[PDB]
Amino acid sequence: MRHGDISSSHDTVGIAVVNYKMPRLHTKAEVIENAKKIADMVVGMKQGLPGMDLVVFPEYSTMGIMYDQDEMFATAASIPGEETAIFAEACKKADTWGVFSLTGEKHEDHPNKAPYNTLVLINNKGEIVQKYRKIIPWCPILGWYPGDTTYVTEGPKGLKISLIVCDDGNYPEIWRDCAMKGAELIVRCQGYMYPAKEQQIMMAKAMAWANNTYVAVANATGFDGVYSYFGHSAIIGFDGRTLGECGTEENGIQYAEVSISQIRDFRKNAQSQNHLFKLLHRGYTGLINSGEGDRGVAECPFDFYRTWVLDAEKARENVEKITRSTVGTAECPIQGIPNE
Amino acid sequence: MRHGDISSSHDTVGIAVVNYKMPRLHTKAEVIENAKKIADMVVGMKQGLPGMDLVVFPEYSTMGIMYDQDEMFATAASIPGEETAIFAEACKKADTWGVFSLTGEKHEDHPNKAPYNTLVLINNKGEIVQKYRKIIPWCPILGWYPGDTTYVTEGPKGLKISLIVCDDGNYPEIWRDCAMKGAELIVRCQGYMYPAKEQQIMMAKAMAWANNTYVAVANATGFDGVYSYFGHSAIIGFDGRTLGECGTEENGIQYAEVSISQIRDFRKNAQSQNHLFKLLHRGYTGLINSGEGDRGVAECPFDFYRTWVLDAEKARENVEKITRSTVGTAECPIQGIPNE
Amino acid sequence: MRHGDISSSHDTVGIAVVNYKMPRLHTKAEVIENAKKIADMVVGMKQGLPGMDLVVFPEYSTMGIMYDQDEMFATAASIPGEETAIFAEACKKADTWGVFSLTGEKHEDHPNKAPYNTLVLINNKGEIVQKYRKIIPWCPILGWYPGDTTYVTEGPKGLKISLIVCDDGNYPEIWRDCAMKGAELIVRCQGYMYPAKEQQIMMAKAMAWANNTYVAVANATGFDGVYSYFGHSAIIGFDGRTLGECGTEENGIQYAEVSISQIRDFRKNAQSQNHLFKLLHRGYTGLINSGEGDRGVAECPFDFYRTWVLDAEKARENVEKITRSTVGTAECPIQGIPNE
Amino acid sequence: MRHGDISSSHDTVGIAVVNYKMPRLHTKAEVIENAKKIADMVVGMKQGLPGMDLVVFPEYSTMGIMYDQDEMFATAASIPGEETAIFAEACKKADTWGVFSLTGEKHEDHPNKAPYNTLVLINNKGEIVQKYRKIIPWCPILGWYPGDTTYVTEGPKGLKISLIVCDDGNYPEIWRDCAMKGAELIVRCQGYMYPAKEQQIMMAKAMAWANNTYVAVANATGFDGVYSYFGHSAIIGFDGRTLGECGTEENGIQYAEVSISQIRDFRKNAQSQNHLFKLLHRGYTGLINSGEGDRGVAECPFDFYRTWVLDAEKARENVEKITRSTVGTAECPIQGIPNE
Amino acid sequence: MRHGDISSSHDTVGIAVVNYKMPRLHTKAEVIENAKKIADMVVGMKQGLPGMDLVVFPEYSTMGIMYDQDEMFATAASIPGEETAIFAEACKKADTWGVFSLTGEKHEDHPNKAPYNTLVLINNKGEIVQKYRKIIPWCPILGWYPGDTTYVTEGPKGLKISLIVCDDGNYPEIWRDCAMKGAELIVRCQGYMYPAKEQQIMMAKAMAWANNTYVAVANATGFDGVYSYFGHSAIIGFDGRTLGECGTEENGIQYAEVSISQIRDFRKNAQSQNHLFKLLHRGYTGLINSGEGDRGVAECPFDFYRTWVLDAEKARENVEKITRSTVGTAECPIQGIPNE
Amino acid sequence: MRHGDISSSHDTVGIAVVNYKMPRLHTKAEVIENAKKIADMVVGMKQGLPGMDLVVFPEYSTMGIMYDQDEMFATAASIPGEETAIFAEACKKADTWGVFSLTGEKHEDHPNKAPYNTLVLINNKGEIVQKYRKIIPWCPILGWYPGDTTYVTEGPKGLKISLIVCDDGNYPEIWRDCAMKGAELIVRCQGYMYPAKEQQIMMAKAMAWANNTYVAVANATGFDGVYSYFGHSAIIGFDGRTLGECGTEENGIQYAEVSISQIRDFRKNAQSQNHLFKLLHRGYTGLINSGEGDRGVAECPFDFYRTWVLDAEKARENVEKITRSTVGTAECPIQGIPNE
Ligand SMILES: [Cl-]
Ligand SMILES: [Cl-]
Ligand SMILES: [Cl-]
Ligand SMILES: [Cl-]
Ligand SMILES: [Cl-]
Ligand SMILES: [Cl-]
Repeated sequence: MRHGDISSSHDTVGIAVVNYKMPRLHTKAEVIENAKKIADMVVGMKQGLPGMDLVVFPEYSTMGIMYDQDEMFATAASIPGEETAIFAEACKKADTWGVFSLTGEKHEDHPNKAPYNTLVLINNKGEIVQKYRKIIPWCPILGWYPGDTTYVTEGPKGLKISLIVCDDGNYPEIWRDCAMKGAELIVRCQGYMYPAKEQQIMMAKAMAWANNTYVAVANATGFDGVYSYFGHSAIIGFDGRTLGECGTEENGIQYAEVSISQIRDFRKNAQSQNHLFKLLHRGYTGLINSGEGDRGVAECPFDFYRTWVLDAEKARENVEKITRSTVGTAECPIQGIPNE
Repeated sequence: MRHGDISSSHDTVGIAVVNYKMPRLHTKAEVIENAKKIADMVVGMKQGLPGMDLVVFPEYSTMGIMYDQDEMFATAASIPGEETAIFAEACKKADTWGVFSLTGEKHEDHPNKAPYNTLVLINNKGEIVQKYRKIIPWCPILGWYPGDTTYVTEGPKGLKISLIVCDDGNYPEIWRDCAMKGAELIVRCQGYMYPAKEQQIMMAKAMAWANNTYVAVANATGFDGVYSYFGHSAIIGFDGRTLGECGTEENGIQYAEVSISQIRDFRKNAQSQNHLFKLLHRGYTGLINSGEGDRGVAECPFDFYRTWVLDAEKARENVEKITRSTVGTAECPIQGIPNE
Repeated sequence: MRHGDISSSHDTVGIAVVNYKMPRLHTKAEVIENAKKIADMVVGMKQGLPGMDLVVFPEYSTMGIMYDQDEMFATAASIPGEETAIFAEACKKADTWGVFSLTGEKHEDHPNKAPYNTLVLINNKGEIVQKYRKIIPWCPILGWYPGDTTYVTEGPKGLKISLIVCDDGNYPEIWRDCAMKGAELIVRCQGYMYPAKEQQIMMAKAMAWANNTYVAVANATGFDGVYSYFGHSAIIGFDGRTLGECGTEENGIQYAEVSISQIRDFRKNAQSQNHLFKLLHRGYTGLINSGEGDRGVAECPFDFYRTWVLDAEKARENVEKITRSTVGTAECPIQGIPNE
Repeated sequence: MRHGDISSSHDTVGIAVVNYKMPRLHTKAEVIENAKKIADMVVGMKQGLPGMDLVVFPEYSTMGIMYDQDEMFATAASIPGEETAIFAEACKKADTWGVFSLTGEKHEDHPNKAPYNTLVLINNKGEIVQKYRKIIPWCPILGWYPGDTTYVTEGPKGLKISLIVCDDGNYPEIWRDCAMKGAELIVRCQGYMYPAKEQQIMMAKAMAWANNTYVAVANATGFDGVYSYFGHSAIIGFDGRTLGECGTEENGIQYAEVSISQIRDFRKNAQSQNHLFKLLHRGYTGLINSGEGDRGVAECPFDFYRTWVLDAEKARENVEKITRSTVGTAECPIQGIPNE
Repeated sequence: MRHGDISSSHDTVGIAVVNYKMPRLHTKAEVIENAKKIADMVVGMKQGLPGMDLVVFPEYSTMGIMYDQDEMFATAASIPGEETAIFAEACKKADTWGVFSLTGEKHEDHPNKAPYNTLVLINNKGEIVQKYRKIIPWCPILGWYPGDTTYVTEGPKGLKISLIVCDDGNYPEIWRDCAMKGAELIVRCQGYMYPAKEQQIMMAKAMAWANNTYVAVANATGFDGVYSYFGHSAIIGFDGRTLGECGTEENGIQYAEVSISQIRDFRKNAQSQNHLFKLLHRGYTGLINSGEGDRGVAECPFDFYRTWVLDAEKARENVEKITRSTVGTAECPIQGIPNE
Repeated sequence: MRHGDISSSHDTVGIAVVNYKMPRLHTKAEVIENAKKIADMVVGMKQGLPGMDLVVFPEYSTMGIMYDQDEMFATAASIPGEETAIFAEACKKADTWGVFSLTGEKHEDHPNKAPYNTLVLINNKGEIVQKYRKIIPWCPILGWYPGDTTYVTEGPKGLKISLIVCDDGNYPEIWRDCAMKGAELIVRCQGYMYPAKEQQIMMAKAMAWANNTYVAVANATGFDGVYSYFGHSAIIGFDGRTLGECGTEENGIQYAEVSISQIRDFRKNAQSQNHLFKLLHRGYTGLINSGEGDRGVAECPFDFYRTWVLDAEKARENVEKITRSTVGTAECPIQGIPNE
């Protein structure tokens, strides 16, 4: 957990995040060309960052956002496929792991159901070791089929990695779920458009803190014909403190070293802000002093999670009373999204 | 949701938070004296803040932290009791609601089990309308009996209020639970000691954003013989933007107006960052476009919450593998907290 | 007055500001081409921002700065004209209002007097509803004919709008004049070049506060052969707090919702910082308590404004004693600007 | 215009501002005692700040705020009087000029009309050289009789000084009026209570910039039984950049050197942001190039100032349409302030 | 190198810094009383910070600044002496190391030469393991005899510690000298008075970075009759990033864990910003590629250091040409300091 | 020392720094083309900045970084040469001085030894008045032959200028060496790649403060195939306060006026933070009061500098014990850099 050098050591994973300029693309040929630009970029970056072990690209960095439905379907990728092979070769050549974005990935029922929005983790031998499908697509504007699972994978030097996408990160639950599965680094890849710049910068830091996890964020930049993306790719410590952070600049890069031994030492020996431990051992001191055992309390005391787990339809109904009953709102209509 | 005036209108609740200097007290008489100081403060503040509808004091503002066990037991309060009556009279006189701290509140089995750490919400008629017992005590150093429930109460002008305490706020789950019950304001009362100053400032803002809720934070200041408390009491909008924030100064005050109609308009008509709505309607656009209904997906896709709810002992075991198996650590021992 | 969503409601106006990359243009054909780029941008942005009601472009976004006098004269626009029609069509297609820049607009005595520097407000039916000519051109370098009037126009959802340009905003008087005419939003369009970046960011916020008005700022970006423009387009609340702010990035966008009912509620019920009210009712409490009526004092107590209004030549003379007597300075000469 | 040393030179005025802890006083004897505390403070400070030429204390630093009317009347000062003599002796002993606050100063019709809220500038020989009565009292809560005039006085080393008070500074007009009279330093003395902390920090800087003037701000700190005062006393350059700024700490001090020759060189040779010059020579380049003389335009183009000057009752009526017609509001009533 | 917990592990040293309120004292008895207050504070702090291994107090925290010469001489301490014994007992009781300030420490020729300004490092057995005498007293106002040596001592858990005082830290040379002797933590104890607040906050961070060293800063707070001290005690990583930082509050505390293994891993394996290594191996890549050996260049290429080392009188003369020839300046005279 | 205008006066030097987009070049023809782009830029900038006296470009702005050895050798420049003539003509035409970068400059033994990394200062008559060869190349990645000397040259209006390059600035020694030679402005030209953005922003400010010198920094921007450069070109006062600072934007510009008389007045009359004076007159007050002369102490009390000067091999050995013995590290190998 240290910032400012280009090296890495046996204890540190060298992580690079990229403020990748958002592509504005329309065909499969243009996607492949851009995929090769990304590959070239990986290779060049390793020349300057000899400590690089992990390189992270934004959601949508490969295809851009395919606003047109037909083009979306025409350019949806197979995993493994040609794009991923192009990425894998860069990872082998530069001897790094990498996180790349396929937007879309063909649905099992392609072309009759919406593509997933997917991330892969590729190791330094070119192997896909994690494929993550976004669980919370950025509705209403974006139309991806939602995925249903998080994953933890052993990464460079044994660092445990989970991947999440853009909108996912607004939801504390996903960051929790990954850390509780053992994630030591949560990588948030995004094409996070203005407006919500300061809110997203803060969310990543707060989530690093709340889940005692390293966080790496690669966000897109530039204007793509619809959205302007605000950059601020960052790597953040498990103590909530930013390691390094980009600005809004096109193809900015940040690079930081995250210590394996430091996070494991913290998760073992931290007390007051060992949040993962403490959530499941509530009031341990109190119970000890009251003659009630030395484990604290594990039971979930939050009715919302309990209802959600046992009766999601009831939890949905409850939330519709507080918000609205239809996915759309007549005060700000959107074609294809129903309201009233 | 507006900052800088001393007024309030029929649409706004005037909220004041206090950077109350932490008391260093030892007897029941000294607690009562301090309670009367708080009452005097409420009355005086209303003279300057004619728009005040809600006044918020820090956790421990009444008793200080009773580090000595015997003194803890001797000064633990009854609710309703003498302290709360002293507070109620100030609320009636100044025609405001208030949030006060009783640390401890006598356990049902007093003096044979540890006191709770409690907050009350008192209305402008002197009535206790919410009593909240802290669910996540600040273990290891602090020895309160944990509570088990959140509450939502109709507050000034109909504003829905939930109370939480200090350490509670590090845990996104509680902020979620309150908002999902309908809370429009979550009041976090704390005696949050250094070191974790920047992390706590950020957490409150991130939680306001993530749960589309007003947040008010009253934190203690000063040095009490053990801890130095970092202030930065604040009121924060439901869009994640700070309204006003104190520094570390003793008996600082902040004051902001939070609009009833604005939060209800937002929760109704917000789309991209309607996080409460969106969590329980995932991928609605995608499902619509894939011919699968217009509600998105409600089902909880996070194995951690599911395991926690169905088998808390398993979730505890899982977390002990990632952290440690005993509440204490031999590398940083604490008397009465077991380790190895 | 809320930030982070892409929606808008019946109570909120959805405002988008653009960090438009400064053009480097030379002919009428190139201006028309760029005008069409702006139009395309409006249409695309509305696809991503369904709540957009008002889109704002920088001063000079259409023509760039025509440094060459001949090119300036050759490209000066008629209002209404071809450029404005191109903008109007985008406003109708995207169903938004827009603020566009014509630099120059032909003088009544074109080509024998310098063009104005002009802004139009175009409604969602394509109609020009306000034409503002800059009152304080950025002398010495820029040679526009000064305009002489501010305007207030009923905008989207009834929101009262005044337009001002760049250098204008350094002068508190203009922001006052607009608010005193009833403006609820002052839109400051600029091609504000480095150096004065932090000063201009602050001025906008201070003016929002001092005049209890929403403020929207669209500033140019990039290097155009002469100047580098610093971006930091922003929307700011009537309480002085930034809603969202761009960085220095080319074609950044910010978007915020400004509440109609909130500003009207504030201007009605604010007391201590109701600056518009208080300026013309000075010392009301004091006069009441002194038995002198319940209106305070309205009379202007500032000799400078009085002299300026009654004898501008005297006020000019006075200022020349404090500064210098000629528009130019021999220590930093500029061709065509006299000194000594 | 330079920060960080304790010295001063023949070109620089050494200015010290004090975050003076707000007194809570009730009698004339207690005022006199506190006045002597201030005197002792001046003398001690000069021991540490050998470059000190000007020392600035907060509004209300002498009396506190006399909330009780009877006590207000009983403690209202004569100028010159006993308090001012106590201050004068400190100024002679420490060989500095000073700015002190008398709240109240007896009205000509004392005790039958409300006291003024007054500031004096005392030179290093003990002489009162400026007496300023606040033009815009902080209504509604504060009940001072409004003054009607600004002043410019030759200060230490010839530096031209104007004094203003607290609420005054929210109004750009007063800062303008002083600078237009020749002020090179505007001293803003305040007991500026929370809430409006960030807004006031920004206002001072913006006013320094807009009026090409040094600004010094001394603000009170602490809690006085009613209000908490936020400190952030500061000295600011004529270019809008802070020299030094206090935090919220009780009896903080800041100290900066402001160059005489630098402001005079700037006001003479600045061009693009010579705001005082440019306001009264609008569009000079344009008029030159259009064959219309080389002075630009002086005429006031802002209808609000013109109406205010010629018909203040009309300007008042106009503003009541935009805000409200009575000084009070039934939604937030205050005893003695009428509404409906 | 991690922030926010109260624990420490076998790899981390738990460092606490104190924003100790500056005493205003006059006699030996009052010094002893205050020394006991400090001791009580250490003991209490350890109760809250079970990970504390090192506690740091400000320069002057024991005596205050003895402005009066006679009182200075009367209260100058012996080391070891009564004060240090009082500190040692607290260190043994709380099982921590500590850094305390003796101002003055008796000169070998006491009372005929000025006292030193001294710091001790006391281990957890009560033993004085380092005594540092300030090399660069804060002339002109402060009159301590200058010391002549830095020291490195093995501290808690083997962490190498050097101590420096206040004004010392403005001079990059001292931070270099300590790190080059092997210091892994440089502790800067100060009573750093306003004005130079932001400059000192930055200096510490820059020095941490430039010398790849942990830095801990304990600075005094409050007003002592002469100076106001600005706090902002901090612990900073060897990568230049702040761990935690106090504000200006009286008796604030910060606490951070600094990893032994992380700094040693960095100093071993860092490349691009291994500043200690690189200073003495300049241009290694270039020399390798030019066929000139694989060590780079060690020779000091800076004529100033060379002249300083070989002929300090010449280096002094040189600097007097650039600044002034006498220690005093007639433009800002100080009694006892000669000028002209 | 003032920010925000485009003018300059007889007392001020108008300095412009450029966030020049890093070139990606391969041949001598492409270098010459880019050199002409820089020239065109200088000329255009002067049109907008009539006060410009000094224009500063980033290290590598002319050639980019020639990563390929053969291309490095093929494009290495002669000084004076064709590139410098192209720059000189721009300086004469725009009547400014300029700082340009030749990377490489041919070694005396070209092409058999690595090129230098060089900066020139060109006066407004086209004359090269300073040629600086980088003393601390950015090893390991960059392979320039190290230079061995700093220089001070009389610049525009007599302002004394020293030039330094990129990595140089991490080392306080060089900034000292220049100031001690009389430098009043140190110009740091850089192509400072991410990661170390915040550290470099801070270093420049800290060095301005520590050496009582103006500092100007021109840093490259953009991505060049290997590195992303973080901009934040800046001009900084001799008091450590930023005048103006760019962001990360391509071809940003900043411009500030630095006063000749202000720095000379400060270096003459500053006392407490006259760091250049004080370093060589330590403890002057103390020695005076102890009867030991009125000059303080000049002798260098830092063993590291003494050893470095007398025995650089010993100082190298010492540092290798603290860091590592070989220029390379087996944990992060780099081809051509030896380790183990
Ligand atoms: Cl999505
Ligand atoms: Cl607790
Ligand atoms: Cl203009
Ligand atoms: Cl008032
Ligand atoms: Cl000293
Ligand atoms: Cl280099």
